[PDB]
Amino acid sequence: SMFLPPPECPVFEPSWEEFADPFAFIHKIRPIAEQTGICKVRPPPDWQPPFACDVDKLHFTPRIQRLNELEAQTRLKRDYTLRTFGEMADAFKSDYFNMPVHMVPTELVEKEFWRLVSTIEEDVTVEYGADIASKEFGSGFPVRDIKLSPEEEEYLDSGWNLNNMPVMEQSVLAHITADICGMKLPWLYVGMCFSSFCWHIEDHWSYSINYLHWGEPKTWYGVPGYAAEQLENVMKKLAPELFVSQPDLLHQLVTIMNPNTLMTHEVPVYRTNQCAGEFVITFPRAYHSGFNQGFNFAEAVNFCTVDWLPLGRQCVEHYRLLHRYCVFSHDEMICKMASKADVLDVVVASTVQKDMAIMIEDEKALRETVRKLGVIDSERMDFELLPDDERQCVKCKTTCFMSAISCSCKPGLLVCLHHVKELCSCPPYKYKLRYRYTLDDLYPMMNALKLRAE
Ligand SMILES: NC(=S)Nc1ccncc1
Ligand SMILES: [Cl-]
Ligand SMILES: [Mn+2]
Ligand SMILES: [Zn+2]
Ligand SMILES: [Zn+2]
Repeated sequence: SMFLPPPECPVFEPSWEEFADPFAFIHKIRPIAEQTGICKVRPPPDWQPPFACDVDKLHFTPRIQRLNELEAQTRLKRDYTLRTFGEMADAFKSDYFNMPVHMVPTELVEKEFWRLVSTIEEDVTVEYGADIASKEFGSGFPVRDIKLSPEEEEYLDSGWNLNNMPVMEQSVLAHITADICGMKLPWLYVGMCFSSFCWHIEDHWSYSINYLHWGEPKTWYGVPGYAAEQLENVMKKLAPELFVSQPDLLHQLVTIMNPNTLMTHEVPVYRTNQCAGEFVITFPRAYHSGFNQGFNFAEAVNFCTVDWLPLGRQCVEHYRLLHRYCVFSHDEMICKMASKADVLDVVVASTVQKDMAIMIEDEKALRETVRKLGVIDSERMDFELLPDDERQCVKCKTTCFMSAISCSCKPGLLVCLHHVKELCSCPPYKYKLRYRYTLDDLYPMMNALKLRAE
């Protein structure tokens, strides 16, 4: 009546057999889970990775958070130990409800969360931790350095050890040579009661997977990928400020918003409570948000399967229309894989080949168009050697790799081939087409992929 909880998302309990290969399992559940945006995965009962750490030696810098619906917050980019944060967090929850923490029902924290973010006369602020792994604070999973016990070595090479799943081969994001620490390295999250993550989708519409190591549960809301734009239209009406253009990736604006508001406007929404030892997985372009029930510790990582490759291209196109910055060049990643075709998995090779074929036909068309605009001079250019901030289209901010237009009039500036009219005022004959590969270089790269795929 005040808050009507959305229906529960799917929950999976795979056998040890199904659980063996994470990528095969995810592909199996995909037709179900992609209809709901998020899903939960319960490992087999004995799969229990050793969590061990000293609570006094792990230090981190707290972030502070105000809890107001529709208020703008910026995406992440004093000092507590894990012990002193835990003491703060438990005392906060205990004093808020005048109860012992394990007696506060999850139903009630959820109802209360949505009450307090909507009421203007309540200025509740909370603190939390969010960072990628480092020397002061490292993965909750076992890693190779210090001598390990025989049980830790069981879990060293697991696919569900989230340090590994970046650099596995059923994935496509791992052969990216370009550093993208923000995207392919695990993030660590220390929660407390009501600390919250705003509605968002992952960069390049990737998957993500989140493991709760220990502590009180984490409440999630998710929207399936097909409803992404309905959600965005609802957000535009109620909070147009979050949609003002922004000069950086470090400046994206996000917000808290009641799922009942979305459901009233006919957006499908699902929920779950994630408990300790459980995985939540999010699918491409699935919006999600949530909040912590109490003191806890989670670890999460982005990833990309072969299924995702077409969506990845559509995402970069969508960023161009929006003038949004990219994290990496998609075409650069495709060509890097093509150049390693002999050592690729064969299903990977087949799917890359299909994306490459589309890339090449689009590039052919674009080059013909700029030639008819009077750009005649051309020269090969190794785009992958340029720092990213040195090869963005002046107009749409896309990261160039296949080709760009330059002019000696504006040294160092580039436009992609969609924005040739936007570089400067000189006539086209003064312009130059800079290209990574000729069409003749490209067709044999694709053929190598076809042979590997048979
Ligand atoms: N505190 C947490 S688990 N935050 C996030 C951030 C982004 N996506 C999912 C969870
Ligand atoms: Cl408030
Ligand atoms: Mn996320
Ligand atoms: Zn452009
Ligand atoms: Zn010029």
